[PDB]
Order: sequence, then C-alpha cells, then structure tokens
Amino acid sequence: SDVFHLGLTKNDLQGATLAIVPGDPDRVEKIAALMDKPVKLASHREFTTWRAELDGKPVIVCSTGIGGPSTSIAVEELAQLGIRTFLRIGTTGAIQPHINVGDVLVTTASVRLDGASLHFAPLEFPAVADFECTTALVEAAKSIGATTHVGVTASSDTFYPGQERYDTYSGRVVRHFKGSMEEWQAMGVMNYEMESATLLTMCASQGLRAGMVAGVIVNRTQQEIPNAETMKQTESHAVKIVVEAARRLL
Amino acid sequence: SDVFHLGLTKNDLQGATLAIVPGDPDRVEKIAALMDKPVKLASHREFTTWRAELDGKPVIVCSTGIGGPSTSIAVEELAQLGIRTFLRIGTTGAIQPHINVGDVLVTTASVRLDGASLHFAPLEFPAVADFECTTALVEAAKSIGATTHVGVTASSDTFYPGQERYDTYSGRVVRHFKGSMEEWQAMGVMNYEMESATLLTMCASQGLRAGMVAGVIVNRTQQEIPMKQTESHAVKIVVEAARRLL
Amino acid sequence: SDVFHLGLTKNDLQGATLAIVPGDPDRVEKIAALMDKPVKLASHREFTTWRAELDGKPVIVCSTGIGGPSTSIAVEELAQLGIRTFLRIGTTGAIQPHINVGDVLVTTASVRLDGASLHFAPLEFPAVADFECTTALVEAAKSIGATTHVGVTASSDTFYPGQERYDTYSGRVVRHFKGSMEEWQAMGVMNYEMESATLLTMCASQGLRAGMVAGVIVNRTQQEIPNAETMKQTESHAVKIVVEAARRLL
Amino acid sequence: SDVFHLGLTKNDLQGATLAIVPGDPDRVEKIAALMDKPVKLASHREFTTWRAELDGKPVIVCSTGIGGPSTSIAVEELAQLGIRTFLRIGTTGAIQPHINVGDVLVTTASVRLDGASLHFAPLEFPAVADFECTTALVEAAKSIGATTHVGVTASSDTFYPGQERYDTYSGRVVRHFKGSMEEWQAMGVMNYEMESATLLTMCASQGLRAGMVAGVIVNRTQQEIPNKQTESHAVKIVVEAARRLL
Amino acid sequence: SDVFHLGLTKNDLQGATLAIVPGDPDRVEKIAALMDKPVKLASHREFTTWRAELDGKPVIVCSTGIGGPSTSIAVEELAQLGIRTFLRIGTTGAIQPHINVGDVLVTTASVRLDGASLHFAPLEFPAVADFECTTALVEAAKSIGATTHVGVTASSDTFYPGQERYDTYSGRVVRHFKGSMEEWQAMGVMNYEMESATLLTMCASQGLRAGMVAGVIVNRTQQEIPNAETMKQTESHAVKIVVEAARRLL
Amino acid sequence: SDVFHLGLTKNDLQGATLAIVPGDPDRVEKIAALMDKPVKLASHREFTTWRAELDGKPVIVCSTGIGGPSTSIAVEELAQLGIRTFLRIGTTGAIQPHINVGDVLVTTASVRLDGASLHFAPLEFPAVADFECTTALVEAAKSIGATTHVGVTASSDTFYPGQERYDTYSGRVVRHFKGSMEEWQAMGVMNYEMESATLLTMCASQGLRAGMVAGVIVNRTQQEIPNAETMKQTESHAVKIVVEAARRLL
Ligand SMILES: O=P(O)(O)O[C@H]1O[C@H](CO)[C@@H](O)[C@H]1O
Ligand SMILES: O=P(O)(O)O[C@H]1O[C@H](CO)[C@@H](O)[C@H]1O
Ligand SMILES: O=P(O)(O)O[C@H]1O[C@H](CO)[C@@H](O)[C@H]1O
Ligand SMILES: O=P(O)(O)O[C@H]1O[C@H](CO)[C@@H](O)[C@H]1O
Ligand SMILES: O=P(O)(O)O[C@H]1O[C@H](CO)[C@@H](O)[C@H]1O
Ligand SMILES: O=c1[nH]cc(F)c(=O)[nH]1
Ligand SMILES: O=c1[nH]cc(F)c(=O)[nH]1
Ligand SMILES: O=c1[nH]cc(F)c(=O)[nH]1
Ligand SMILES: O=c1[nH]cc(F)c(=O)[nH]1
Ligand SMILES: O=c1[nH]cc(F)c(=O)[nH]1
Ligand SMILES: [K+]
Ligand SMILES: [K+]
Ligand SMILES: [K+]
Repeated sequence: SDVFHLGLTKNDLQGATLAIVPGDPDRVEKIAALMDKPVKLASHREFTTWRAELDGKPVIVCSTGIGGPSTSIAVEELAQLGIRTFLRIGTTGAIQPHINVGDVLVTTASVRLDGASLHFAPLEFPAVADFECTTALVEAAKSIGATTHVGVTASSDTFYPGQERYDTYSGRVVRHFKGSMEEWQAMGVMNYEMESATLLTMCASQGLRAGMVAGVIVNRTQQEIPNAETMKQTESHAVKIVVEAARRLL
Repeated sequence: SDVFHLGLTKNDLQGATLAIVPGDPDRVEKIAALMDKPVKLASHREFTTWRAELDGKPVIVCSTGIGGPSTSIAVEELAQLGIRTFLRIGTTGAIQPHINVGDVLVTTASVRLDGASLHFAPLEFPAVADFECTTALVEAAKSIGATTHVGVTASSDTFYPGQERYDTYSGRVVRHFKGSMEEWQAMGVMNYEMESATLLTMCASQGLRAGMVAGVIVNRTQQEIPMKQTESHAVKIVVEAARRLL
Repeated sequence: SDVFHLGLTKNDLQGATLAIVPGDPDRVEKIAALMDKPVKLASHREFTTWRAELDGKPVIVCSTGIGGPSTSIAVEELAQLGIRTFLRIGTTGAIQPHINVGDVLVTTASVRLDGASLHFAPLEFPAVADFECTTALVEAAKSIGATTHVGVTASSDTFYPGQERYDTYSGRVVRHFKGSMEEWQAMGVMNYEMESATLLTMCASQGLRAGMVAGVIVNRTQQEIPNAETMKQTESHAVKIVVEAARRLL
Repeated sequence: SDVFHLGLTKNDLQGATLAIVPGDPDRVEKIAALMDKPVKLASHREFTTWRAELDGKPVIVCSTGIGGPSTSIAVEELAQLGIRTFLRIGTTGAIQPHINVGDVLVTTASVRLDGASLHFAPLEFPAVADFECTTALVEAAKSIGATTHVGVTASSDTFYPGQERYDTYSGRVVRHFKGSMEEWQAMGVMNYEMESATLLTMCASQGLRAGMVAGVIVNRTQQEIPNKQTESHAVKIVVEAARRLL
Repeated sequence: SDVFHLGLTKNDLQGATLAIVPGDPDRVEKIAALMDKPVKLASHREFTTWRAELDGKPVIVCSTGIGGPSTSIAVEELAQLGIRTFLRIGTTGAIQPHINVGDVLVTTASVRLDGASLHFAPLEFPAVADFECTTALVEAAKSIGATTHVGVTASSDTFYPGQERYDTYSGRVVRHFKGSMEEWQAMGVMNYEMESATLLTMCASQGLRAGMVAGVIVNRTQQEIPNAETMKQTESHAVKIVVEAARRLL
Repeated sequence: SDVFHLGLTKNDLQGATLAIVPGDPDRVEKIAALMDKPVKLASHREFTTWRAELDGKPVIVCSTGIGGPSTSIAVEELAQLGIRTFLRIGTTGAIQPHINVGDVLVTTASVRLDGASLHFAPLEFPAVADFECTTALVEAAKSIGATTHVGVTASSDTFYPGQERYDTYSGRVVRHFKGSMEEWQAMGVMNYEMESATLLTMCASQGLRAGMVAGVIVNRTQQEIPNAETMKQTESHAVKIVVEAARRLL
C-alpha cells in the first residue's frame, strides 16, 4: 500500500483520475457492475475499492463510510494516487414538500454543518460543487429520465440532532439546531445528508473537481425514518445517473 | 413610489422579471443602450435604474452602488417589484497569475468576507450562484469567445484591508486578514470583488436566481491599484446571458 | 487623481483636514451652502465631493453612499489626502418610544452589526466616537436648541432584516436577527442606521477623529417605512448642528 | 430491526447495558472472542456488532467506524436498545516525547476538534469521560501492569490537516490549524485520535457513561520507528475494565 | 516580595507544593486551623494567605476572590512560588432536584462560561480536573461519609444573568443565557459556580494538578437566593473533605 | 442586609445614587477620607463599603475586587440599593511610549477581552462610558492640572497572558493573544486594565451611568511588573480626580 488506510498502490489505479465515492461499502460493487471489467482492489475498514472501465478508461469506485472524517481520508489518499475528479452518490432525506421519495437531487453547494470542512477552509469558504461535474450530473439525470431537483443541501455531522430528529434516546435537540430544519426549509434547502460539505469544500479548496447527487429515501415533512420498501429502487436509480455522469467527465 | 430607495413602481417595470445589476450608476445607461427601446426610469443616491427590452421582453438595469448594504437594498426593492433574476456585471482584480487582464470570470460561489450576507443566512450557508444563471453566463462567454475562468470569488466588505492592500494611510492590515490573499490564492480563489457574497447569499436563501460575471482590470500579483475592450466584453456577455434566461 | 475612487488630488483639498460625510450624494451641495465659497471638486459613483470654507479654513463635504463598504473607501482615500477628522451627518430610525421625529441623536458608540468594521479591528474593539467630536456635536445641538439624545446606536449592513423589518419580499428574518430590535431596545439603543460602526471603528483604530449625528425621520415603535413629509425640517436641523460642530473642531 | 443503521433488535442484546466500541469493524470479532459465548448479530456499513458474555452477563461489541458522525449513529442506536456504558478501545499515536510505544493512554477528557460534539452541546461543554469508567480503566491497566498515562486527548475530524500532517497531496494546512500541534504539546495533550470528542460529549450530555483507553503503536516526535502486542494489551485492559463496570 | 499581588516570597511557603484555594478571604483562617502550626503569611486585596502543616508537610491556604480573573492571579503567582497542586473548595448552587443543600459536589470538568480560561486555551480544550486530585476528593468524601455527587459544573463569569437569575435590578437576561439553565439541567450538569473553568483550564494547560469540590448552599430548581442560617455548616462539610484530600496528594 | 454579597441595606446608603468603585478594598478608606463624614458600612469578601458626604449629599465608596465577575456583583447589588452612577478608579499599565508613569487615563470605551460583559450584551455592543461621566472626569483632570490622555482601553480577564506578559511560570502566551499587545498599540489603545469592559458594558446596557479613570503605574514598552517605588505618588492623583468628578455629577 502507498497510503495509510485504503490499501492501494498507484499501480492498482492503472492511470485512473476519476473516482465514484458512495457512502456505503456494499454499494461499491453495484456501481462497478454497471461498468466493464469490474475488479475488487481492496477492503479495509469502511473503505472498499473496486476498479472498472468506462468507454475504455479506468475508473475507481471507493466507499467513504458515513461522515466527513472518513470521507476526508478517502479523498486525500485517492488524490495522492492520482484521482482528480470525485462524484459522490448518496442517499438523502428531502425537507421540501414537493420533493418525493425516488427523486434525484444534484447539489450545487452545501450548508456546512460539519467539522471536517473547517480543517481545509474557514466557514466563509463556499462548499461549492465543480461546474462541469454538476453539469454532468444534471445532463445525466435528464438523459435517463429521473425527476430531478437542483439546489443547496444541508450537510450534517449527525443523523439525529443535526437533522432535527426528535424520535431518539433523549427526545431533545440542542439549542443551536432547534428550529433549524424549518429555517433551511424557508431558505430553499432541498435535503439533508452527511458527507457533501466535507467533500465539496476539500476539493474546491485544493483544485480537485467534485460533484454530488443523492437519491431521496425519505421526506421529513412526512416521517423521520425511511421506509425499507422503496430504498433499493431509489439507490439503483441514482447509481445509474452517477455512472452516466462519470462518462461525460472522462 | 412603491419602494423606499429606488424611486420606482411595479408599473414602471412593465412586467420585467430580470434585472442586470452593475455597481456603477454611470454604467447603467451603457448597458441598457445595447438593448431595445432604452428608457431612464429613476436615479436616487447610488441607484440609477433604466428599462429596456431584450427579444421583446422588458428588462431592468439598476445600479447597486459599492458594497453589500446598498446591494441588499436594491435587490430587496426590485424583488418587491417582481424581479426574480439578478445578473451582476462587475469589474475585478484577479489574484491568480494565469488569469490575464482582459479575461472574464464567472463566479460559481463566493467566500463571504462581508456582513450583509449574515443578515439572510448564517455563515455556513453557501453564497452560491444559481445554476441556470451560471450556465447561461458560461455559454454566453463561449458565444463571444472570451477566455473564461469559472470558480470561486472572494467578496470583501473593504477595498483595502479585506483585499490585503498595504499601500494605505495606516499601512497595516488587521491580524484576521494578514496573509489572507496567499491563503485564498492557494485555495484556488480567482479574484476579489465586493458585492457577490451578499447578492448570491440573499438570492439563494429567498428563491431568487442570481449569477455573477466580471471583467478583469488588474492582476494583483503585479500591482495593487488598477484595453477597456474588456468591460465591453463582459457587458456583451451579461446581456447575452440575460437573453437565454428570459 | 491621487486616489482610485474619489477622483481627487491633495491640491484639490487646499490643506483641508476636516470632512463632513453625509450618505446621500444629493445632500453634499446642500451642506456646502451653509459655508463660504462652495465649489464642486468631483463626482464619481456615489462619491460627490465639494469644498467650502469655515472661519477661513478649507473643509470637505463628501458623500459615502449607503453602507460601510463604500464608507470605508471614502474615509481611507480622504485620509490619504490629509483628512484627520470625519463628521457623519445622517438620517435614522429611532427604536425608543420617547425619541420623536425631528429629534437629533448624537452617537457615543455603535453596535457593530456590519462587516467592514471587522476589517480594521476585531469585534471586541469598541466602535466609539472621538471624545472631542462628540463634545462639539452635543454642544452644537444645545446651542441651536434642538431636542437631543446621546447614546448608543445600532449600525446594520442591511436596511431590512438587520433592522428587523418584516414588510419585505420574503416576510421573514434570519434566526440571528429575530427578536433583535426588542433586545437592543431593552439595552437602551436609540436607533438604527447603516454606516457608523464602520466609520467609528476604522477611525478609532487608526488615529483619526470621528463623530456621528443624525436627524430622526421615523419611529419604529409605530412604523417601518418613514413618512414622506418630515424628511425636510429634520434633515436641515441636523445639517446645521454638524456645520456648527465642524466650526468648533477646526 | 428496531434501529435504522445497526440492524439490531432489543432482543438481540439479551439485556446488555455495556458496549465495547472499537473503530474497525474487522476487530469486533477478535475482542468478542476474548469473552464467553461470542455470537455475531449483524453487519451493515461500518457497524459490525457481536454479543458476548462476561462473568455470566451479556456484553456488546460494536464498531463505530472512523469519525464522530458514524460514532454518533452507533452510540445513539445502541442507547435506544438499552446500552448505558460505552468503553472506547483503540490504538493511537502520541505527540509527547516521554510517551513510548507499548504504553496505554486513558483519556480523562478531549479537545473538541470535531463537528459532531457540537450537535449535542455547545463548545464550552467539556468532552469529559465518566469518572467510574475512567477509574475502572486505570485500575485495569495497573492490574495487568501496563505503563500508563492519564490525560487529555485531542480529537480531530481529520487524520491529516487536523493533526497538522504536511506529508499530503496539498502539503499545506489551513490557518486555524497551523501551529496547533505545538500548542497541544505545550498544553500536555498526549495524543490525537478521531472519535472521543463526539463519544464523550454525547454521553456526558445525555446521562450515559463513557471511557476510553488506547495502545500507543506510533509516536510523531520519536525516531527511529517501531514497528499486535500493543493492540491486544489495550484490549485486555478494556475487557477487564468492563468486568468492573457490570 | 517575589510576586506582585499576593505579597509573598518563596521562603514564606517553606517548600510547600500544595495550596487549598477557597474563594472567600475570611474562610482561609478557618481552613488553616484544621491543620497544624497555622501561621498568617499575608493579606492584600482579596488574597489572604496562611501557611500550615499537614502530616508534617507545609501547606498553603490562599483565597482567590470571586471570579476567574483574580483566581488566575493567585494560581499564577503561587505557581511561580512553587505550588504544583491546587484544590479549590467553594460554595455552589445546585440545579438538579436530587441534590441537597449541605451536599458535596466534586467537579470532573466544567462548562466554560468564563473569559479567563480562554486566555490559557481555546474553548475546545476541556476544563477537566486532574484525575489524582478528583480521586482523592471522592475517597476523602467517602471516608467521612458525606453525601456526594460527582459530575460536570457550569462555571459562570457572573452570579446573576450567567446563572439565569431574574430577580435583579433589570429583571432580564441577555438572549445567549435565556433558557440556559434548562439546557444545562437536561445535560446532567450538577451546579453553578464561578471559578472552576478558569482554575481547571489554566492548570491542565500548564501541567499543574487541580481539583474542585464545593458545598451546596441553594437549590436553583426551587429558589434563586441562598438562605442565611444554614451556610455555616455546609462550609464545614466540604472543608473537612478538601483538607483530607490534601493529605492523600502530599 | 437586602443583598446577598455586599452586606448592605437601603438605609445604609441614605439616598445615595452615586458610587465610586475602586478595585482594592484597602483603597476605599483612602478615598472616603477625601470627603466629609466618612464611615465604614461593611466588609465582606473583597467588597468593602464606606459612605461619605460630598457637598451635602451622601456618596458610596465600594471595592469591586479584581475582575469583571466580582465587579458585576458589586454593581448589580449596588444598583438594587439605588446607585445609578458608577465611577471606577483603578491602576493601569500604559502600552504607548508617550504615556508615562504618573499619568491619568480616561477611558471612552474598552476592548472586551473579558467574559462578564457577554453575560449582559453580545460582543458587538460597545463597552462605552457614559458621556456625562467621561466629560466630568476629563474636566476634573483639567481643573487640577494632571497630564491626561483620553481614549480606548483594553480590558482583560487576566493580568498575565491576556496582557501578553511572558515573565511567568510557563513563559508562553496562548495563540489568540500572541502579538496582541503590539496590535492594540498600533490601533491607538492606551492601556490595559481588568474591570472596565464589564463595568461599562453592564451599565450602558441597563440605563446606569458609568465612568472610568486610572493612574498609570507601569509602562509596558519598558517593563512587565510595576515598580512599587512610584505607585503611591500616582494613586493619590487619580483618587483626587474621581472625587472631583463625582462632585460634578451629584
Ligand atoms: O447512503 P450514503 O451514501 O451513506 O448517504 C447518506 O446516508 C448516510 C446516513 O444514513 C450518510 O452517509 C448520508 O450522507
Ligand atoms: O465595477 P463594480 O460592479 O462596482 O465592481 C467592483 O469594483 C468596486 C471597487 O473598485 C467594487 O464595487 C467591486 O465589486
Ligand atoms: O441618510 P444617510 O446619511 O445615508 O443615513 C442613513 O439612511 C440610509 C438608509 O435610508 C443609510 O445610509 C442610513 O445609515
Ligand atoms: O464561596 P466561594 O468559595 O467564593 O464560591 C462561590 O460563590 C461565590 C459567589 O457567591 C463565587 O465565588 C462562587 O464560585
Ligand atoms: O488597582 P485596581 O483598581 O484594582 O485596578 C487594576 O489593577 C488590577 C491588577 O493589578 C486590576 O484590578 C486592574 O484593572
Ligand atoms: O443523512 C441522511 N441520509 C439519508 C437520509 F434518508 C436522511 O434523511 N439523512
Ligand atoms: O474589489 C475590487 N474591485 C475592482 C478591482 F480592480 C479590485 O482589485 N478589487
Ligand atoms: O438606516 C436607516 N435609515 C433611515 C431610517 F429611517 C431607518 O429606519 N434606518
Ligand atoms: O456561584 C454561585 N455560588 C453560590 C451559589 F449558591 C450559586 O448559586 N452560585
Ligand atoms: O491590569 C493591570 N493593572 C495594573 C497594571 F500596572 C497593569 O499593567 N495591568
Ligand atoms: K454604497
Ligand atoms: K465513518
Ligand atoms: K475578585
């Protein structure tokens, strides 16, 4: 291994400069499966890496796990190995009433409710996605059919209190986040997830290209916790779109 | 008049929903003169407004003056009048050595070195431009063949200390902004200007579309204080972008 | 031209060291007319500069525009040309029920709800007026018999949300400023305006003298948008005070 | 499944109230095997959970993953299922010259260089460990004869910039963290790791007991470098401490 | 005299490395008298210093006054004189319904609602007690059979608004501290006092050992102001404990 | 006693609405003795209270102790008892080269390097002195011939790291305050002391009048620790001025 965590050498990448980066290690194989010559490279902790081939060019799929910290490790080490473009494919909860479960969201920029982004740039720096990556995701979504929404996303270091969930061990939310969901809602924010603030800030401040798309598995104006019955369908929908977007970015 | 500062009514807009917003009130006539049936509506303080027509649809050009505060007045009061799309056209000084005088900068999002943005959303909220607006500015720049950089802009409430200029009365820069140009340079920030953090934040947080394009008049890796076929180029672009957004 | 925005030279000033700084460019001519030999020097963007004479000594009257940012440009560039004393004359919205339209308010120090002041001193530094300038403004007011209040002012980068106005496009106010008017009120803050925190802070932190006076055109305990027909007898009452204070400061 | 991420029922736990929480899911089975009747319960993402038995009583072993975010999910969902004591076990790298490889660090409290802790309490709230848990860990380490340090740990949301590592892609560290390691060293901070600020804050602010213990495998200040013995040393200590807290 | 505020020389200490540091200067003689060979060393301002002997070893008792600022002076200057272990014994207000007046509260760490702690470490640093000092306090309390609680303490730069007292001249609390007692209560915070955040932060940030014990004189779940007649005996309970803990740390 | 800490009743004050508030309890008798009919009222902790008479009116002299916290207690409890005007008299280290030992400094406003002021108003609020108290202190200084400076004061919760002293047990200053003295000095700040940020902030946000004056006992461009062999010459100069200012404010 050339890096401390991922268990990868520059040779393993075979000249790849683009990585699809899902949160879930089990999703890595599914994403590689839509491409050619899918091959497992390594798996340590929450970091599972495959390589595949897209229009004859080598591409990396590598899981981040949940959160900015492990995301920050995966992105840094991939970048040491030569990755310059990063596409997160995730799952998300919508907070707007018109955004349905199954919809696909493309994040232009993120509300930074994380700590890791601050380790790369002060809060005033925008967690903004790369224009070409964002353009690639929107055009990709259009071409495969999805009902898509394009906008700002709130990116939180927690699943529970930072996304104002109250059905929890304690039933309470710290003052800073009490009433917060309603305010992001009034501000047109589309959804919550957990990694994009870190990804987007660390790439935009180090000359790396990054994009972000997620599939809606729950609407927070209905429920706190996602239903299981439609999660899998939504996941494959977003995965199809990220793979197609990668294709226009080679 | 239906608004406190601009001196305009809903009627005066004639159904306009898009406004091009330069900083200099003296630039407003020049921009409107590129469009059809240009007409001065009003000027009070730093806010000079003209109406024109672009492809037979009414369009507003209205100056913001320098800074987030006057900008925030103009955007709010235009929004009360029916404006939903704001395209800023500016001048700017680049901080990256590969960016030449002449060049055009389309801003995707801004470093919020301002105060007014915080009156709409806390610092964590991104001062991000609307995607259709940015797309339309990039495509308009490609249409007239300007060399274009797309990225992040540092938006400062001062011309001097916030942009780390030392050639001043006091000659010093407060600790917070000491070494700051260097940091933004290494983070790939393209340029300094003074209104986009306010504009983009207030619009992104209230359902209004905004975009920013500027022409480069100086590179800070040479000089501190600022071939004018370039302000011309940027005005041509913002107009062409407005056409695609109507 | 010796400076980048104002369009002025050191010679234009004729050795002036005091400038009266209104916000509105269309007020500059009016203030210069209470003085001797008023002449227009320059007019660029929102910066109209005239020069007049007071007890035989040259004096600048120069508009700042709305906001700390354009105010910071005017004060700095005037300071490069030799101005050491700055007297702001403004209009303002009072937030105390005992302060009436027509009253004159002299500002001892300002609540820093602006961005530009931070570019000169950290938040903890007091946006405090120079003691001599305040003295001269208070004594000028007393000498023309104006009903005067002396205290703290809240200085906001916005006209609308930062002064907790709700009669707006969005109808709402960000968490940080919700309930804020009532807090400032209970703390004895006299009024809202938009430039004093920047002026006073940048002056007090750089060896320059500054003072602030303003006429009350509305009272926010009954109205948001000022009445149209009390912005004439008030504007001129406050202008006379700042011209008379200028005399006592030369 | 009673909880969304971990894939566990209350019944899976069999009345367990104590969880040993390593970071690496691949270490869960090993720590479980050191006790009686080890049984796998689930595995999803980075959360691998085994149940085991310690002096006749049911005990949980569950990985958090790297970082406060995933840690906060594991802890919350385990708490819903009835866990009231969490003992963090890991390996780490010291930043003091007097701390040697093979030594054990018990953490009284952490410097909060993370984001998740703030979601449970404002920054002024101390990321302190529970006194009973900390005592059990110290007594456990003494009883097997480890060379031990008891003190403050800095808990970072990054492995790289937050621990002032410069051997990176960019090779630079953001202003805020520049000079930070030297400050923490002068302040007596023993080490860096990435989960304890979130674990200790969220537990101490919700009436749950938490402690942490770690083996030192590496030292930043030291040269030359060594090198499994230290991993199994700290694990024996956490297991013996769990024993005292049942 | 070797230090500017306390009026002491190293020689006055006679090799002492441990000080008991109460808040009130009138309490110092009381604490010294429980030990052997009690001798007054000095008294300037709020700093009264006595020396005594404990199991044959010299020991300092020195008052801090109220507040982190003067606490930081006494601790810094006693440290220059060779003190390495500080044990604060104080009075305190419980905010939990199970805690009684007369009870002994041992602080593991404090919520830093103070200013002086920041002058030694940024806010993210834990105001945590030394493990040996805390251990000695707990065991000392157990040995005399005092009813004791161990946990987190809120340490406020004020007695009134920072501890959310409304029975005051103004009768109001700044928004930052409105509803704050309730949040600390829900977070399991035992109590309020005024010096521990400063003491514990400066000591832990400089390699000095510190411990914090205090007697409860009021419960804030029922009333703001402590009663008169029962304060004298609560004092005697935590004073026995802080002296006994001192014995275990020599 | 009507108040918890100070040990005073309303009747002890005899209608007094003005208090002079030194930091040092031992200085209270000194100050009262310049006036008529001085009598000790009470002494508890660092709060020593005397009452005297100035041109026929009763006046209070009451020590604050060192620091914002105890200062906040004395001002609150005196305000409950009817005090509306507070004049602090203190000692101070000058940080400008032209300001000498023996000089008198009148503070117009303070840099808030304290914690207690935040418990009354957020940081943006200016710790500004009252205009009448300041005017009276400056004119009082003029009438007795003292060499006087009027300006901003840095008000710190510590004597040592917060005023950037390095001659200490640890020998380091925390990142936040490293180089800070040179920056306050460049910003025109005259001096360091420890109570005025709290006093002035808490009074200006509650409708109480406060003034601040101090004698310079050390110059920091030369020396960290004040030299005792020039301190009692300078203390009695400033005491004279505050008593004369109080006369003008009755
Ligand atoms: O499904 P993934 O990609 O993990 O995406 C999202 O969901 C996780 C939480 O359930 C977080 O990782 C979040 O950002
Ligand atoms: O030419 P405009 O649009 O004013 O743009 C830019 O230049 C001004 C300063 O010279 C600032 O207002 C800045 O943003
Ligand atoms: O009338 P001037 O002096 O601009 O003063 C005030 O009014 C303006 C808003 O109408 C702001 O500029 C405010 O501070
Ligand atoms: O009685 P002491 O030891 O001072 O302790 C406590 O009470 C004082 C206020 O009543 C503060 O000093 C507080 O911390
Ligand atoms: O001499 P006094 O009034 O205490 O004033 C000053 O000096 C003390 C420190 O020596 C602090 O109290 C400071 O502000
Ligand atoms: O972080 C999240 N991931 C997935 C979700 F459905 C959600 O609501 N939040
Ligand atoms: O804010 C700025 N505007 C215009 C410029 F040329 C510059 O450098 N900075
Ligand atoms: O900034 C302001 N200027 C003038 C006003 F009347 C007001 O309310 N606010
Ligand atoms: O600081 C405090 N000391 C003593 C008390 F009783 C209290 O409530 N607060
Ligand atoms: O707070 C202070 N008091 C007195 C001094 F001489 C000094 O420097 N600082
Ligand atoms: K302006
Ligand atoms: K993780
Ligand atoms: K004190």
